[PDB]
Amino acid sequence: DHPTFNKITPNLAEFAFSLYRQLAHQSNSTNIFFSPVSIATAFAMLSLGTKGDTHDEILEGLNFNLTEIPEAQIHEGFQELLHTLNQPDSQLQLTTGNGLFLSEGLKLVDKFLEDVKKLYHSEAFTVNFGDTEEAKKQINDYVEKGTQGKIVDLVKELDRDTVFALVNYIFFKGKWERPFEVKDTEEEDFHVDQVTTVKVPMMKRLGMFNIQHCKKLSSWVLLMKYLGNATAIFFLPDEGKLQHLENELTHDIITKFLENEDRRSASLHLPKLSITGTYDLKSVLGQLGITKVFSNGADLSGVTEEAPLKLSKAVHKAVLTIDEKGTEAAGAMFLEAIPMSIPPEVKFNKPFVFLMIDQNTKSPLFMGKVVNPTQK
Ligand SMILES: [Zn+2]
Ligand SMILES: [Zn+2]
Ligand SMILES: [Zn+2]
Ligand SMILES: [Zn+2]
Ligand SMILES: [Zn+2]
Repeated sequence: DHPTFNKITPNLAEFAFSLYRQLAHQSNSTNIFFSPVSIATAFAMLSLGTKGDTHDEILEGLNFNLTEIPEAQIHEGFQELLHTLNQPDSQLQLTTGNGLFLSEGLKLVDKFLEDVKKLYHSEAFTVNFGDTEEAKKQINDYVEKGTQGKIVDLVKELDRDTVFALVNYIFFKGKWERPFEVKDTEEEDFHVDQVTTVKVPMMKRLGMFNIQHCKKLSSWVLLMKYLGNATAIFFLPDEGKLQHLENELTHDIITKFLENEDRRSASLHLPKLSITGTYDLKSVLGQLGITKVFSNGADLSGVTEEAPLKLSKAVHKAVLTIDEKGTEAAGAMFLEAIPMSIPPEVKFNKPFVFLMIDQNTKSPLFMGKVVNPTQK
């Protein structure tokens, strides 16, 4: 009977897909990119300072069923996971932070201040929202320092009555276990749709890949490993099957693709790009059923005993960069031969979906859809 993160990873997966479809329904002409694990962890942390329905609503909102699993194990699970995710010091640049900002006019509960800081290794600051421009600068300064300037001016303006603000961000850049030759990267066409074309740098390599064409999903399924036990899963939907692919993704199916270990020879064309997702959590989580904590009825007596408090603003920003880089230090020479037959062509020159997974812990680090590679 030891604390484990094994129990919640399945639900994190379901949460990834729930949020994804919600966003995919709102618009289908825009890129989608977010971190399931980051968002879930922040709110799992927040819940510790809430009580009653407000509390039960947050967890249910993250796809948990309080009868299916004990409340105590949900919290321990996120604590373990965080200690595993919050320090994968291999050569996978993964910086992620949680920053809480509360008005100086509130008497805060110690216990809460200690959990966020010692257990969840997150930040809790007091600020004077009386001076909006000053408060704003403090929030942005924090995120800029944490991302090393990789993320600036996240907040544009604070509301007059802002009393509690949450900021979650994450940045990622990996190294392929098997690099692409920078030389082969050439400018090709990316077909946004029948009449829209975008010029983009296309990486490419002919080789053996863990690739398979799933008839259930009507799509090509490609897995590529990063150094640091992180696995990228790309999905290239057949003509007119983007929606079917989106509606059919479930955690059970992902678990299966990861069992395939057979390789195949293919010509792969993958765009070189950088995408970012920026979302107003109050707006998106509200649709998923998480509303109380953002309302006047909120029960945050775990944060401040008697004062009427509510989460005024919550933002999430995710940034990912993908290129041909792999094993640094010099060109570790690989071997490339000529096929006996013409291998299949798998070009990601049209809208596609991808998912990033920590092979170790099996948690969904990222999920997204690229409709336009230059809409970064
Ligand atoms: Zn609880
Ligand atoms: Zn710790
Ligand atoms: Zn202003
Ligand atoms: Zn379908
Ligand atoms: Zn080719």
